[PDB]
Amino acid sequence: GAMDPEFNKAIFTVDAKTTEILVANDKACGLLGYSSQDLIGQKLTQFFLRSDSDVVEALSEEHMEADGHAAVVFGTVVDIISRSGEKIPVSVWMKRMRQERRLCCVVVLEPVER
Repeated sequence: GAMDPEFNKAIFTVDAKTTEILVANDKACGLLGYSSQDLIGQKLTQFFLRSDSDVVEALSEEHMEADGHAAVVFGTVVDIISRSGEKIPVSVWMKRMRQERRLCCVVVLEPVER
């Protein structure tokens, strides 16, 4: 409890095909305000930079979406928003690291200067 992996490691495990957050730990959940049983079935992006459109866009081709844009991005230090709304800038990095037998997309949110 003096680093990050146990301090407040925002770990969101999802599928790479359609996403859908499989489960989340007591750290990541703490970051926003969900949990493996409170955010499951939905998409992490729903609780990041605009829960209306941006979520459905960033979940597509990913990256800038338009290559060289700042409209919808979810794989870099961006400004996210929690269920309660905090619009706090954090670092986001999505990558397929698997977890069982399917390419599992993982996202780790790290508070800036925190």
